[PDB]
Amino acid sequence: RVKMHVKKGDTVLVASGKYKGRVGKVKEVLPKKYAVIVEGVNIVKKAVRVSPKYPQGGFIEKEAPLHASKVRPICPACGKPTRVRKKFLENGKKIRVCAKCGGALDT
RNA sequence: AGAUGGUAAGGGCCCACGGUGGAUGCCUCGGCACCCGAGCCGAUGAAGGACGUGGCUACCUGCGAUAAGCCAGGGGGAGCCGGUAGCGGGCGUGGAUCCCUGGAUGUCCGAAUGGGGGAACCCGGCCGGCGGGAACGCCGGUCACCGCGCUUUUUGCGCGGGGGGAACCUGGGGAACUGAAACAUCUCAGUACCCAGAGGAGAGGAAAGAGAAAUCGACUCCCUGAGUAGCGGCGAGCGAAAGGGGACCAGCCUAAACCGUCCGGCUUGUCCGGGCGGGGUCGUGGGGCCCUCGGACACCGAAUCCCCAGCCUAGCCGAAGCUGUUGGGAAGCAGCGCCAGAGAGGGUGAAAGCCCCGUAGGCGAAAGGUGGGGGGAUAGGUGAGGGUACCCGAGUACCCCGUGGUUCGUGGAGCCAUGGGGGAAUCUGGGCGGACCACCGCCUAAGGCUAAGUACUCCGGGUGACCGAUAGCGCACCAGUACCGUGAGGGAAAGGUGAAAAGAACCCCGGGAGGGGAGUGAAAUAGAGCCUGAAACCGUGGGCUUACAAGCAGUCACGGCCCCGCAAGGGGUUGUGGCGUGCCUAUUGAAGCAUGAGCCGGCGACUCACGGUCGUGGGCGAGCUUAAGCCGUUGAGGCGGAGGCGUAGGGAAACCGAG
RNA sequence: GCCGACCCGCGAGGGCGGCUGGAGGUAAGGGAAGUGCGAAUGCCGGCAUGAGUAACGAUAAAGAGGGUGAGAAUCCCUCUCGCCGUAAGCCCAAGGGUUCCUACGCAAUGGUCGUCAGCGUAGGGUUAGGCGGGACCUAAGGUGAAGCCGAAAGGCGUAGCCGAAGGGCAGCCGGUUAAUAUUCCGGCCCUUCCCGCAGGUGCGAUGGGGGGACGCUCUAGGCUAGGGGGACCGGAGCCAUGGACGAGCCCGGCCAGAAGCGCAGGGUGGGAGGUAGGCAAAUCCGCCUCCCAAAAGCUCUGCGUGGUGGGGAAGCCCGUACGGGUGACAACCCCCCGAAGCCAGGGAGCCAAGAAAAGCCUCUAAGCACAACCUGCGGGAACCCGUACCGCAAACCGACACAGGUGGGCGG
Repeated sequence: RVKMHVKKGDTVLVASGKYKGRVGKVKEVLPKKYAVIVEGVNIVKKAVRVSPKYPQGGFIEKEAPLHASKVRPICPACGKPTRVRKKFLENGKKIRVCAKCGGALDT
């Protein structure tokens, strides 16, 4: 209950510490623990030579987690938080003046 | 022959490097206190457990043959199938999780309720259904006893009944320690606990009162009155009400008189009893009955009837920022800027009003729940007089006896309450004004109901000159768990990798265990019950010293050895010698062959409330100050003279009065 | 937190700097207190000391070989000795809960060990018409409509009901898995309830009686459980070292079983009449009179036997395991010994005077009389809880593989 952040599954840059100012994609909200997984923390893992799936060379990964509350919106600009207008019918959380919500697909 | 430094099995002393071990500091899904809101759960089967329940599943948690969930209503917008990772396979913008509501399933146990019983298992009567289904078996209904009201007694129909409860509340039972420095009488106390029951309150409740004034006007609550007045082996000590100021304000239903009516009987009779109805309610007393004035269109009108706003059971929008920069990390630092009905705070690799949640501000109910805030209705209430002589609460007042409560322990003992015995009256009847009598007042007994103001915290929300893992709830955590006892009962330990799992692939010795590199990142001296790592504590290396040596173990001086220091100084050490009866408690007095302590860490003891009392810091000054409460605030104060202290004392008292 | 030989304070402290560490800290001026520990045979915690010493559970005992494996005194295969043998062997309930069995495993748990194991891990295993128990009965006892009483809470408590290893009540032999087997398999024996066929009866009660049915001691005859000897039965072997093929040594030489057959014993006298007991309902028993008999019948049991299913050893072979074979066409006979057990309610004696209720036998009420009931044969149905594993001990009561204790049966 009340798990609402403001990080949509879309595309959004990073105003962080490590990968400050970094371009990241759909981010994949995971989950309620308040974390992201965009295209930032690309680390290698220390798994074993798991004879089938991790063949004879176990020492690899892909995209590693990272916290949510560090990434920020995008439109005809960059960041600038999203603001919601009730559109009478549906929703419209365009960007700080410079428009476009995010849900898209005839939104 | 003579002379004199020197070896260390091992010991001590120092520094350094470690190990056990946990202290500390700091953090905090816990707890704490109070304020405020809230306040009933059950036979429609509860509080509370048991067996289960998931595809792989011990616990938890949630739930129940429909078992981590079922259908509809609202919400809401991107994730979802729980903590607990994985296998595995689904969920959705033909809008899933989840929060709010209504109901569905709700096996077995607990008032347990067909019967039995050692709670959770074993039998059964009737009504019906499933198997070929009568023999065996399953399933839905129903089946205990209490009260009370109708039924033709009959069989029945019916509303209700039990168990629970954090604390408070009423009533029935009701100690002891302890105090009186003894101990009965008195205390503690009518307290603890036992029992009964009622409820958000309880209880209480309209005067047979108060109390002395032709004075007031249910009940509970606070303060004041007041440690006053009395009670008392006049000791312990216990300790009233009235008045005042405030909080809250509310008043009522019946019986008897008379009238009717249906029932019962009976010595039919202008009737003894009864069901129901009309009737009537009092303090200049009212009411009955007949007559007298005219009694009315109105006048009031809820505690009950209903409707709605407000209130909750989820949520929703929501003001303002960047570029460089040291650092693994910025919110830090610099430059320029913005918001504010919002500079509360939390987190975000650190310290942010403008990154994320959120604050101020504004909004929200299809279904449930709540509602005098206010509108409507409804039950019911409204008069002046005369006669009459009817009623006005009975085994009661009243008397006595044995007594409980009251300030009253037997007092001169009232009053209230009443266990035994006697034993009334109906407004010239009657209780009380503290023996009792006169009087004069006061109040109308022996039928019942009444909100609010007060109390209490299982519960939720807010706050803090409240604790930070020995403190705190016993429990921060898988705690009413382990384990201890048959038993009632007792009651532990136990937090913290990092910002993030990135929680260590590969080689190497090794059965493994555990290590040596790699590799991880800021940090691996953060390496997995791992932050920070005191001491006792046992090791390791090294610097000084000790194998002719008598000791509360050190102190002063002198000596050498080693390490520092530019000098002069200094540290570490101990060869010699001068000296030298451990610490505490208690004692006239002890090192004590008097007591207490193995060693280190953490806990651990003169407080507080009211009154009193000497001063002392101020303000006022023959004046000083308010308690309860009310208003305001969101750490904002302010009204509020009721009272207490003071202006005069003397005497037991009347009273006198600077005497 | 660690360190210090600097500075300041009379001191308690404070500053200082170095190292360590990683996000909190709070002056001057005031204020608030659970505030300053060395002791309390003080509370919790941790680590020494004795001391590498006491002890390492019965003095019944241990020796080798081979394997296993990183490792064997301590696990496993063999040989060797020794200690029990009214036990320390074998059951039974009680109790405890997975210890059992199989595969893998040793960090802890066994007073060392550890390749073992009651320890760890997953997997397996616990069958019932008949054994025990419940839809049967009661005991002493508890509860408990009614009755009574008590301030209450509660006490006694008739009927009723629960309540036992006591009653009664239907299953015995051998096989078989890794483990349960009176459960499953097979040879057989019988019980339960429904439907029908056939015969027969007045049926039929929770109500009446009969019965069950009972004490201690001595003890009867017969039978067996168990036990011994045999020239004889069957067989795989064996002559040693001085003798010997002797009736030589060694092995075993059965179990269950309906009808029927034989042996013993227990229960009981048949018939008639009347009855104002059984809290009348009676033909039933009690009872008063008669006839007959005392054998014997009737009857329940116990034994032996029986058609038949089943068993079967020493030795040796392989097999580590468990055992698979061997094991034979197997032998399965005779003389003796003799139960405390069986025939049960047997005989005798004694004084202490020796349960109750249902099954069952039985009489009728109410009522039914198509029914119901009894028998017989057939054909259908017969459930719910138990069993693994330890049980004179290491799994049970004693905090522990304690030398303690724990009722009964076999016990050569």
